[PDB]
Amino acid sequence: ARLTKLVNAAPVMLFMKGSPSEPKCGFSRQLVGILREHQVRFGFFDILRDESVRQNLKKFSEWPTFPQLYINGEFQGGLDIIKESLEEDPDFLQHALQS
Repeated sequence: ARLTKLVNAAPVMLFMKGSPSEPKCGFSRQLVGILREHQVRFGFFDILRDESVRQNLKKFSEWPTFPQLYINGEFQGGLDIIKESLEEDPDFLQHALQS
């Protein structure tokens, strides 16, 4: 419930290390970069803030690492999967927001 409300805090929600302006990992920084470059406006949460949320989100999404991107409450991938998704569909981020 805690996690559902968090992953749905914004239509696009990025779970990352650090914040978008002060990232604390290279993959966090690159995935921020990709969202900005597509003019995507997004919420975020710094999973460094709380081990419980950090570990439980991995259980939640069934994905072992961060960052983790959610769109409309659905898990979309980490960096490498978002990049592959964009290779397939340059308009991936658009398409994933559609209802």
